[PDB]
Amino acid sequence: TKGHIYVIDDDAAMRDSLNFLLDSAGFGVTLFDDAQAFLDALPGLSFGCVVSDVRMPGLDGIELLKRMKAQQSPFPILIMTGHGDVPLAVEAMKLGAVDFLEKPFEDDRLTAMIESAIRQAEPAAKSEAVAQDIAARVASLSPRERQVMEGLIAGLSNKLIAREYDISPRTIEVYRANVMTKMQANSLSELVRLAMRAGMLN
Ligand SMILES: [Mg+2]
Repeated sequence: TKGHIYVIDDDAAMRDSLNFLLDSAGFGVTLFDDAQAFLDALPGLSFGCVVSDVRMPGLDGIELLKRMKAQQSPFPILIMTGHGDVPLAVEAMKLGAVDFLEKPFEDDRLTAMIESAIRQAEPAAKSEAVAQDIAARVASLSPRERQVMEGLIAGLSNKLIAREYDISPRTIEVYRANVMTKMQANSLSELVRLAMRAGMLN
């Protein structure tokens, strides 16, 4: 499939149009006629592009952009607006929507817009996937390796790590080697970067 689209709109006419033009274009589709049906589903939705009514009851463009950011979703979001509501869509753009379409619109404008939005959002998809794995790599260290790693990324030398965590200075190099291989880090430098993505530096 060419991408999956989650459509949110209380107008059955719109849901039916979009389901048609998107299927006839090769995308998968899930329709939500109800705001909390979409929210209830969001934490186990796989990656896809959201196409939402800018004035969905309960979940307008601003409201949706805030809940998507709060749930830290990398799903790109397109906003469907009527001409009178474009000021509202603009506020959704300032909160990170990818684009908006004012109604009526041509189908190929929307499909083009969807392809582009999916292409632009896949780096942050892959990024959050990598942050997931990094967290798993951290979780897998032994408590002594977690100690050495905390030290290294805090900037401590071999001896300061050794007297802070009370470890023979002759074995730091060894827990460091184990940390590096389990973190798949090629240098202190990269180990600290991995730590930052993991949120162990704040
Ligand atoms: Mg509506």
